[PDB]
Order: sequence, then C-alpha cells, then structure tokens
Amino acid sequence: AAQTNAPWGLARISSTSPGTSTYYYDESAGQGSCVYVIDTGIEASHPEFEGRAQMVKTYYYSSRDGNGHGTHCAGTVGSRTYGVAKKTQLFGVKVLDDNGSGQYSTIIAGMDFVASDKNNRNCPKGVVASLSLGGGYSSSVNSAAARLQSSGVMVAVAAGNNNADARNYSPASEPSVCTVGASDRYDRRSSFSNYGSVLDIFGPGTDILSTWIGGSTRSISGTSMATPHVAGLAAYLMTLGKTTAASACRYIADTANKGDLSNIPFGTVNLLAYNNYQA
Ligand SMILES: [Ca+2]
Ligand SMILES: [Ca+2]
Ligand SMILES: [Cl-]
Ligand SMILES: [K+]
Ligand SMILES: [K+]
Repeated sequence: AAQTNAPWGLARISSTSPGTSTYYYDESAGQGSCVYVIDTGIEASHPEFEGRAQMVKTYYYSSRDGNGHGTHCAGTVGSRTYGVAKKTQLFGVKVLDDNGSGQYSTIIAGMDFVASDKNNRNCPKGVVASLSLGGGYSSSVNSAAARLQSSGVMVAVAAGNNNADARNYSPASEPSVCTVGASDRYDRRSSFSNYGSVLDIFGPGTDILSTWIGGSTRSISGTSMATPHVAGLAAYLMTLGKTTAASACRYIADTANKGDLSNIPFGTVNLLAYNNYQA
C-alpha cells in the first residue's frame, strides 16, 4: 500500500533514502497487534484513531490526556494518517500528569501494569510498549523496563533529549529494551538527541506531525517522537510474522539503513529504522 504526501518520518521508515514523501507498507498494517503508549494518556475519541484506541489505566484523577504529548506519540504508532501501524490496537496508560510529569514509582507501576494487563488483551500477533519518557539513572526504573520486556513485550524507550550519553538516563540505559535516538529529515542526528553505546536504533524525531488533543494535529520534536516510529514498526513487523517481542529490537537493528546518518558520535550505532518493504 502507498500513502501519498505522508509525514516525512513515515516516508523515511519505508525508504532506502531521505527526501521522499510516500509511505509504503504491507496492508496488514499491524492488525492483530497491540501497542501500549505509556505517557500523558491518549485522546481515544480523535477521528484519527478510528475506535482502535482506548485508555486502560491512569494514576491520576482522570485518564484524559490534558497535555497532548501521549496523543501525539499514539498517533505516530497507529493513527490512520500519521501512524506506522495503521491497524494496530492502542492502549493508553497515563503515568504522566497533564504537565508531562510523573513520579518514578508511578512510572514503575505503569510498566508492571502493562506486563500483567497484556493478559487481559487480545493481541495474537504480539505486544509492544512505547515509553516516551525519562529522567536520571535509576536501577528501579531500568529493572521495571527489564521485567516488561522479559514478560513478552517489545519495549521501546526514548534515549532522551539532553544531547548527552544516554547511559545516565532511565529507562534509556536499560540494556534489554530498545533505546531509540532521533534523526531529522536530512538524516542528521537531531541536535537534542541523546547517543551512546546503549542506543539500539534511530527513528524520525524532528518536526514530526501527528495527532493532538481537541481532535487537532501539530508538528513537535523529540526522541519521544522517534520512539513511537520504532514501536509502530515493531507492531507492524510482528503482524507480518517477521519477528517477536524478544527479537524485534535486534531484527530492526539488523534490517536498518546503515551508515546513513550524519553527526553520529563515535561508538554510537549508525542505524535508521527501516521496514524493508518491497511494494
Ligand atoms: Ca537499550
Ligand atoms: Ca537494547
Ligand atoms: Cl483537567
Ligand atoms: K554532548
Ligand atoms: K549504506
């Protein structure tokens, strides 16, 4: 299938070269997969979600996304126009308040919640979690991410936006999850993107158009925007039978566009998420 005039990031994920605007993907489109977006929540009523999104959990007085960030990440995972996996099921877990903040113990509880909650969902093709959040290093936070991955969930986490070595951030520094750096449309490392040997992959992160709250849309930038491309990619590949939750991060690294990004620091992977789709 072919989506013309797609967001640049979607076109980039299905391309061997920058500078194209059509997104190519197998029509299976992540059908029968699930992706949890652990974030400020998801405006499930947005027309772009088409009934495929819902809130399953909050830690605050509401499950409403009053920020917009979780909606944007979710729209990149699986919205009809702005998503990688256009037919996936989306589950919202509100660990971050409407300011985009959340205590580490709440974030941990959300990740353990998904590890159990997947047992209450229909996801024959596999389960992904997209974690577009971080703070300083915490072994508790890393361990929680490690359990979620261990339980059978493809975990994708933002490297962070400090233009620094992601070893000092969590859950970015957890070796067993998929740590995602950000690139721009000219294949430069995003200026804010974290880096380091703990990075597994890069996705589109700068000027990423997607859903927003109040049923609208906007472009914003961050390793938070790159993470859902990789999460949406994993869901899509799992529907295709190409990989599993334990192996998806490796499979994505293995099948990446290689050596193509500029300003990648020595010692950091030069790998750009790519679906390898032949139309
Ligand atoms: Ca990692
Ligand atoms: Ca890893
Ligand atoms: Cl409110
Ligand atoms: K630096
Ligand atoms: K190359």
